[PDB]
Amino acid sequence: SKSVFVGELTWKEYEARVAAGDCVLMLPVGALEQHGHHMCMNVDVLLPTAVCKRVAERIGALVMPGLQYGYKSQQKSGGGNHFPGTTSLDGATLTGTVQDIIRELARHGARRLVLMNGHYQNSMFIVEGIDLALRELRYAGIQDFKVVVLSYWDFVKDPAVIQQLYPEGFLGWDIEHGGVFETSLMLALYPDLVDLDRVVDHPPATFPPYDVFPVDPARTPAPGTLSSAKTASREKGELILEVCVQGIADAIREEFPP
Amino acid sequence: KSVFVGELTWKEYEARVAAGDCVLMLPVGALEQHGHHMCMNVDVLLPTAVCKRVAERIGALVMPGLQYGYKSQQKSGGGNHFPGTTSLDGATLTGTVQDIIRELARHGARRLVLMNGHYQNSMFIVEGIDLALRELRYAGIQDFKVVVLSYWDFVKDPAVIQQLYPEGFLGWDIEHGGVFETSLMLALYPDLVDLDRVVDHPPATFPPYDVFPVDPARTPAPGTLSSAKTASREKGELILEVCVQGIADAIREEFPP
Amino acid sequence: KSVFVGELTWKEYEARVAAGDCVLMLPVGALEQHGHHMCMNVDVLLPTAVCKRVAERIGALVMPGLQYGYKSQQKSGGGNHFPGTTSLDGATLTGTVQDIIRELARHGARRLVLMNGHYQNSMFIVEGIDLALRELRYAGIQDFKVVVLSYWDFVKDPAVIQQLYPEGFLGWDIEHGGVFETSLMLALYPDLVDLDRVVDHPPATFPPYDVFPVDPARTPAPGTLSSAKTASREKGELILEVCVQGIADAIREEFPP
Amino acid sequence: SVFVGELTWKEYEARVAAGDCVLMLPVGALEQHGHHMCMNVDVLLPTAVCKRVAERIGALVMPGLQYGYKSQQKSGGGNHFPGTTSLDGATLTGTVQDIIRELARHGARRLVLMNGHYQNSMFIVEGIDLALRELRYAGIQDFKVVVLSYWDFVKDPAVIQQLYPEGFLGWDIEHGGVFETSLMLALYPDLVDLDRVVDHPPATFPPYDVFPVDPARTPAPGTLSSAKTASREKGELILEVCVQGIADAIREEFPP
Amino acid sequence: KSVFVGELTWKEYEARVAAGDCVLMLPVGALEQHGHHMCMNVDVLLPTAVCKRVAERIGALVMPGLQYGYKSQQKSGGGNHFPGTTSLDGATLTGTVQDIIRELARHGARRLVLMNGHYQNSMFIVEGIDLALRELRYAGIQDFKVVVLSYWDFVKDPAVIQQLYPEGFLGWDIEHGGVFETSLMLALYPDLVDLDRVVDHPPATFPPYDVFPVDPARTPAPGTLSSAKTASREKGELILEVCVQGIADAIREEFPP
Amino acid sequence: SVFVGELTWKEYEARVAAGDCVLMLPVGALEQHGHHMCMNVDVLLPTAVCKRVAERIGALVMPGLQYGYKSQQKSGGGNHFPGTTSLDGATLTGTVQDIIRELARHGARRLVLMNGHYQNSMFIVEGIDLALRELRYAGIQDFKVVVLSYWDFVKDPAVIQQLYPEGFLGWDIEHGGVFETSLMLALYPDLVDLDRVVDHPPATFPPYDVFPVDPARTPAPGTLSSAKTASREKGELILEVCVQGIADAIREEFPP
Ligand SMILES: [Cl-]
Ligand SMILES: [Cl-]
Ligand SMILES: [Cl-]
Ligand SMILES: [Cl-]
Ligand SMILES: [Cl-]
Ligand SMILES: [Cl-]
Ligand SMILES: [Zn+2]
Ligand SMILES: [Zn+2]
Ligand SMILES: [Zn+2]
Ligand SMILES: [Zn+2]
Ligand SMILES: [Zn+2]
Ligand SMILES: [Zn+2]
Ligand SMILES: [Zn+2]
Ligand SMILES: [Zn+2]
Ligand SMILES: [Zn+2]
Ligand SMILES: [Zn+2]
Ligand SMILES: [Zn+2]
Ligand SMILES: [Zn+2]
Repeated sequence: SKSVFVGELTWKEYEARVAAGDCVLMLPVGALEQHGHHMCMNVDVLLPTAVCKRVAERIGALVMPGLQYGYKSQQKSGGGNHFPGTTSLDGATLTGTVQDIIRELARHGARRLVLMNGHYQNSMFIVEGIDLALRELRYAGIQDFKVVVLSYWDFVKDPAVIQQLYPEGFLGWDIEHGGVFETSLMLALYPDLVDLDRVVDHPPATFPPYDVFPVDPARTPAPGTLSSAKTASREKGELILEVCVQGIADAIREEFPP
Repeated sequence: KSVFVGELTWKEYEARVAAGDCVLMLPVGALEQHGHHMCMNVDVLLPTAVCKRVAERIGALVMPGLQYGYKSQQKSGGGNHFPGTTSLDGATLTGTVQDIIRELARHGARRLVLMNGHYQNSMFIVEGIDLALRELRYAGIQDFKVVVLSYWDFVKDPAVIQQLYPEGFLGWDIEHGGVFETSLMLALYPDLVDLDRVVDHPPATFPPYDVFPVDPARTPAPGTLSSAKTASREKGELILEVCVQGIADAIREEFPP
Repeated sequence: KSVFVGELTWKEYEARVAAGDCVLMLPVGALEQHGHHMCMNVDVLLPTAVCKRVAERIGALVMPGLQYGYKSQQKSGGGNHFPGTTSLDGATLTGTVQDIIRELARHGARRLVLMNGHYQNSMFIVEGIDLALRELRYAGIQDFKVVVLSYWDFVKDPAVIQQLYPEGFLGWDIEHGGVFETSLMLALYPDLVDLDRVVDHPPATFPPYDVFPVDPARTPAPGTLSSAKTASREKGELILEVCVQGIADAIREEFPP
Repeated sequence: SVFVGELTWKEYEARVAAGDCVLMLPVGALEQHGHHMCMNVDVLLPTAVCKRVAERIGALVMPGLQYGYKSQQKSGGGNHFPGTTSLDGATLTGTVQDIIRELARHGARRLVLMNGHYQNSMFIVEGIDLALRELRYAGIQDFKVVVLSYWDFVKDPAVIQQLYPEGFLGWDIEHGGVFETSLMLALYPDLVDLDRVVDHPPATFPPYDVFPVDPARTPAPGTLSSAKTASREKGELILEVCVQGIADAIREEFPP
Repeated sequence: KSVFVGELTWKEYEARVAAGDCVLMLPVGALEQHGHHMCMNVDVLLPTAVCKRVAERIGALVMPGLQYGYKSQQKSGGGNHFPGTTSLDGATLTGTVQDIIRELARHGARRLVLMNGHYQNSMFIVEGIDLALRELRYAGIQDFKVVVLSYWDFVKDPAVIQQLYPEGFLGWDIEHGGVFETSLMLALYPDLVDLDRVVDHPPATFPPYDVFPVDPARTPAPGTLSSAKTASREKGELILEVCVQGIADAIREEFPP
Repeated sequence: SVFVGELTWKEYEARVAAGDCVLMLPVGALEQHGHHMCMNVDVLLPTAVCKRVAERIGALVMPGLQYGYKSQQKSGGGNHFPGTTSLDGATLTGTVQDIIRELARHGARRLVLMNGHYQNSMFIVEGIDLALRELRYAGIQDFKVVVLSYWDFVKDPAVIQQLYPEGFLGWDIEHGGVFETSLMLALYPDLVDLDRVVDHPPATFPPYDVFPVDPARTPAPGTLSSAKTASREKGELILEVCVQGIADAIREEFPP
């Protein structure tokens, strides 16, 4: 059935799109991770997938089934992998998954992929998956496969937007786990999966300039959040979404011209 | 408030695991061609839909499904040479299963059902289970129990088979994108099926061995191993009934409250 | 001369592959418990005997067999909890098949038959074949052909099944250390079988799912899934000729001179 | 000596026998650093910082990892450059894992990993997690690890302004810039020829990455920022700031 | 009554292991070219022959041998460029040894003798042992002991060496398909040897370094590194008794009741 | 400088641009060497030999590998000694493999691997094979590798009689003995305290190995033979013989 999601297409519909010779494919990469007492744990898959869908509808791309499990949650950016519910993969597993998928897409005749990450710690493993796959493609005689990797939040860098989102100053994505940014998007996209009343208020989380292992539960706010989402809103969610969708769409048109 | 783990907050999940008798379910599928008439995420949709109903019926939680599975085999899945089909190497599937089990044990969970919806996944899901349990044993854990199954194995009653194929069954090794799955999809996701696109062809026959590289000439052009022309919502509802009931009973038997 | 590669000098082997259409055969077995009446190397002995005879009949050569195979499954071979059974992890068996194919391709060989004698080996043998062919492709080789088979799949004639099981045939999984293998052993290695130790118990019945860790209480104590009481040298010789004939014909078809 | 490689096994054994010995492991890379610096800067710098920290707190420094993870365009220029010799992530993770396993066997239980190569981080972390998982299966849960990239200890605004009068722009476009070149000028003056620096505006990248890496998107010299204003004085400043801060972090994480 | 684990039922193996002090022996060889006069499974045949005799004298059990070994190196086996030679990657061999030790420990065995018959295998067997022992420690097992040995290292007595090479020994480096092995073969498997085919060329001379890719011209065309012209059944029986006696005593020493 | 780590990528690129440049990679280990020597001996010696050889033939030396494969009892004392820090075989193999892959990406096609740790051999060899296999898949078949253990070049009876009057015995029993100790005295005199040598008779082992390692089977000092008769003079003889032998071998295998 006609859709922007590859999973909803028959192989003939998929084949027809790739036969175009310039088809863009998008792959959401998330995680199953705790997101405080106010949001569900599949946030990292829901948000990038929602972004991909909208971008795909505007530029005419297709969206691959997203990767539901990501790399281990880090303390200073995701709370820590000691919370229950958070289910993480080892680095080699996530890399191997990205690598196999690129190898397969190349077999289909696809040559354009956008990897949209929604989980802070996935980046380097996604990157190693790309490198290893491109290496194999070369051995197979393929050097025209192009890949763009990005975390959708990096497109929200406009001062005017930042001020709107954070009237009291932005302290970097360093502590934006389950905070204003993600809660806003969820309020605008999946309100039934958020209960702002369960939001535990507390000052931003601050850590020294180093990490300790084993992780020290005490150095992470009990709720699992690194900053309060008390000021999150549907309107903020709407602004962030249009900003990301438009930025990413224009980025793709630039990198993958017809 | 659903049965999906991904839709709970960690506090809600922790509370469930806290009962000490909580049962977790994990669908393992694949992105694979399913003829001209069906979408490619059938192997994820069906076991996920079965897990949801079983979980609702017995009080279990459902983990996010594995969207990508093992390579497609010709004598059961047409072959991994079709476009769209996106398969992982066996080591990657095994490692994914193994990692998930390790994490569940860490949560304190000790009961897991793995519901496969893609033929070739089985042995790789099994190696994952074995490697994870060996690992849990090294960590001093030996009370984690796992039940693994392919939902179609629960459709054995002849009376049932009689109604689905009132002409003769030929085995789950000829039913790729045929009456069985198509009927389930018509009952569960009619918008993802278009019976008017079905390529009605005779059943495909294979010798008692496999050839590599896969020879495309030995698979029906549409990718199906048999015709889904006689598929229907009613057959789908019959199958669903049977699967949910049988699997639900099996879990009550293996994981008593 | 001999059909076993191991018993040839490199010069003879080289001359054989130099013909450009030489067929090679590799038996893949296992060291697994086979009840109170049979030895544990059955899974290697049988496929090797079949390859030997098939190879001699059609002019192929046989590679040293793989003595260790994948983990024994409960509903297939009793379970990997038994003493004696010595299994490899999936990646290990896969890597072995993959390395051997790579080497054969280096020799100039382009035709291989993998004959499995242990139920659970299949998928790992398949993954080994796939990863090998992927590599050969990177090396610019796409003319290497492989045929994988389990020798018991050629015994599918109702007339033969009837002569073997008048009372009825349940399947290949429940045939662990039963009439089939014991009959072949009586005709091939009678000194390694003792019918007097056979435990004549009813056929093992299993639910449509697997439980892990394996529960010993669910597998017949002797390790067999069905009685080999009615086994015989006569049945064994019938099985052997059907298997050798069928496999030799398949090879001649897949690998014409 | 504070370096393990310069001790006999008996001297090393005696030190760890104290029961509270802290070991340090520099993790660098062989990577291009512009026309003005040699390629082993990522090894030299953390090793120099470790040596000085160890001398002040009584720790030991392990031989440094000479090879690190693949250089990334937006933070290191890209792995398409000559000279840069990178390991696959699994190779680096495994090396870190093996070393931690061996140290646990010696009886050591305190390790500080000082990274000097940006992209090494996530792979050093995985190496730590896999090793600790192993140590747990072995019945060891008292092995503690502190991991850090020495440049993160330079966060005091007073210091930043003295290093960057015009302003600062994150440790991304720093590759081969002021920070590193200034340290080399103070520690290894003969391995840096500032006269060969190629002045150019700080590299700007869009909020995404492209593979295969496009050579045209990295400044020709391989630097992401100009080292023109780097100096020995800035070097001495950075050095003392990092040595003191890290020495104190270690005292708190690993009290005697 | 046999000493081969493969020829026992699982109940027989279980009794021997449960009896305690059971010593298992595992031959590790290779499929490798051995000149114009010998077959290619020599490296499996010899250590297996030695294990058999030792096990019969000391009451040990011998496991199915590893048929494929590590890549052949020029300065010791001619080079992995010859046809017939079928080598495994190091990790595959290491993993196979690790898996078997893990399983023997599960059976309850705690004593193992790895008898190597292929020069290049040694370090990969060692890593296998180490990775396996590390794993056993995680499992709480620290009383599993392993002895690894190349059977030729037991032929050290000057007297014996004089009777074998009256012209002067020259180390095992240049001893491939030469007098030592060809003699053991004449005494154990004369059928697989044909001295008439021996190429009496002088010992191979190599520089103190190795080159890759291997240069074919630096290895004697026959594949042997020394002539086996002076090999004899007599020499074979001498070496055999020497190795058997030495290995037997060594085992009694390392594995006391 | 002959050290790649000391060159800028521009310098390195120019040298490789010649199209006949020879690279050399020292492969060592962090391993106990008795009571009289430091533990980085296996890295220091091959690196020292490479430096001298490279200066004579105009080659370049890559950063050496600091950690090698596990120490074996009958040749290195045993991996049970404190201080010895070994990698698993897969890790060392992967390291060699990755480096070769990168040198190929550079355009280099000539590599000399100089092993200074007895137990590294087979894993270095497997790394090379895996690398060449992969290079073949990339359409590259003109990459040539020479592997060697520097001690294999001291084969002249005249040199041996001169080094071991009372008789030689074999590299397997040489761990921390006269050979390595003499080289250290001539090259790194500050890292060796001959006065700490334990003068015990050569070690004797049966023709087999036992695992787990039995500590009682290794001389207590960790040495397999006495270095009491080691000297700076002997070291200079060894060094010149090795340097000249390797230099000439490299000329024959990698002709100008
Ligand atoms: Cl996050
Ligand atoms: Cl299917
Ligand atoms: Cl079976
Ligand atoms: Cl950097
Ligand atoms: Cl040999
Ligand atoms: Cl040594
Ligand atoms: Zn999130
Ligand atoms: Zn996240
Ligand atoms: Zn399906
Ligand atoms: Zn499927
Ligand atoms: Zn069997
Ligand atoms: Zn079996
Ligand atoms: Zn740097
Ligand atoms: Zn760097
Ligand atoms: Zn041999
Ligand atoms: Zn050999
Ligand atoms: Zn040494
Ligand atoms: Zn050493």
